[PDB]
Amino acid sequence: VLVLRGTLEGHNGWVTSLATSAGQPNLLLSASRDKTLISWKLTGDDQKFGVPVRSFKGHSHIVQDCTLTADGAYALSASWDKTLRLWDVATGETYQRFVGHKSDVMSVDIDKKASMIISGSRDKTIKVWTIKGQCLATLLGHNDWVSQVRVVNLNQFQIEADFIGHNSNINTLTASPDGTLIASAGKDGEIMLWNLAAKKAMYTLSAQDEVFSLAFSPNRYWLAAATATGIKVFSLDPQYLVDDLRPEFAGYSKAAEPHAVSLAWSADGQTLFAGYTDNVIRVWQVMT
Amino acid sequence: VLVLRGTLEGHNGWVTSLATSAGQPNLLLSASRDKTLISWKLTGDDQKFGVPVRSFKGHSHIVQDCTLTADGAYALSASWDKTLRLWDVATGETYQRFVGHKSDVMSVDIDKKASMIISGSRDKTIKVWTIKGQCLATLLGHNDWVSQVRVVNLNQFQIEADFIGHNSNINTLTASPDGTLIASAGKDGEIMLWNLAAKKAMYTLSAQDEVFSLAFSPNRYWLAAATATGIKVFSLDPQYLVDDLRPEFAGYSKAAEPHAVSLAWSADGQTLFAGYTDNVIRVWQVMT
Repeated sequence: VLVLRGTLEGHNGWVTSLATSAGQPNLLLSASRDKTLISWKLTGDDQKFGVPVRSFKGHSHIVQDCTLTADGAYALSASWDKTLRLWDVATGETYQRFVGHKSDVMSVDIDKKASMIISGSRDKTIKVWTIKGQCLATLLGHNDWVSQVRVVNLNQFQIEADFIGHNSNINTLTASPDGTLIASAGKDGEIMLWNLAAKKAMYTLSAQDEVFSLAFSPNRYWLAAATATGIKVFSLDPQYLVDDLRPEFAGYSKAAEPHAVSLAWSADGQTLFAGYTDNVIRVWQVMT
Repeated sequence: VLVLRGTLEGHNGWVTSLATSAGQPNLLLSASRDKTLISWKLTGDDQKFGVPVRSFKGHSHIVQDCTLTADGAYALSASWDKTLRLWDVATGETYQRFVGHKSDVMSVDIDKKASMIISGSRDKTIKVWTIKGQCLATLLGHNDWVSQVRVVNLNQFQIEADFIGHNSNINTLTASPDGTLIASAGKDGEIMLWNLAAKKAMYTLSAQDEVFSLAFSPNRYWLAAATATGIKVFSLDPQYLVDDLRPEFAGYSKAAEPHAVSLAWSADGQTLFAGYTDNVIRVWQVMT
């Protein structure tokens, strides 16, 4: 029961990624093919749901993914300039850029205690980092496989990657908040799921249309998935489909509607953000 | 209280590595800079402690390390031809060679259930393998670090590397049988220890002389270490030194005695094997 609360209109390229922290529910973050991130301050509202608070103009190329620390203090960008900048949300100053990859960076991650960085490049190259910008890991999986890479100044540390694969799995992933469950996009909306603990494949889903981003709800037991069709939201138990957030694109072709490309749940699984192929973030709310 | 039981006299280059399986205590395995492994059948004895049972003549270059399955069925070689052969101990037929590395392979490993292979190259490149010869992992650490890479036809699997490092740590490692503890050779016999579970560095040892191989006893609570000085055997609790197996090299210089380069404990921590810089395996026994 998601309802379209409004549209943050900021970027000049696809909103490629959304970020939201449990720290500051006050705040949203977005990357875009405009080489910039934008901090958003959200304010209770009908119109003007959220507001442009700050831009971060560092990368020479597309930012492909962003994410905030657990407190919301620091923002993190992954880019097609193959850089990873770290920013102070409050200032927009980069802290130390990660220089490792030779291929378009494509994801980013931080351990819960905010000391370790898990980059994911386009060539499926993983990399792990000290917050300083020192590269330690450069783990590289076999293309026919997906790879969830967790952790748990230090001179001591411990990592653990998980490896499930399928010849089709098109490198579009995400894991449960408690990282117990993970889903991966094959093609044609085949959404292979998987249970981490149970060490075996729970039953695949079907979006029947090309997928673009997956996003478990922290609160609900829902997966959410972008699509050229629009944003499908599944429940898992029962395994029914909760919604197809399909905007009424005001006079696009039936078939040329801009689509979502990035999802994000409010800190509290009561609000859903989506960047689109029209430089816009649409917002929905689970309503009573 | 180790005593020199005898000398297996087989190879034509350094015995670079020893292998022994819980499966067949009947059996010992050795690699050498002679491009060969040798299965040994051990028979109760004074003279002729062990016997040349079979040679395996595959690699084009030095085998750097060997090891047997837990049952003793299959032998595994890591080589400076950058190959990893898998053999049938009983025949000497290679099964499927691992073709991955570009640098001298230097270690080898199998998960307890004999399905997964953890190669370790000289450039500190790790690699993980299907018993078939398919490469999945190619994890690469930062030279100033050491890396213990564990696991736990499959389309599902899970790995977990641990990373401790030190600018000096000279890439000469081994872990407790129950992989709870690991030691690493710095230079000048600095034997940095570490507790895996306890996530912190227990107190380093000192061999005071260049180290060559480490080897926990399955049975005892001893670490064993090669040296240009000879093979030092520590206990840990108490942290006293149990022995310096220093052969009476019959008329080498004081300072040009051939030294050990590879260690191995009998299945039952009651016998210790050592390959040497003289193409010979010396054997000691903890005696009553």
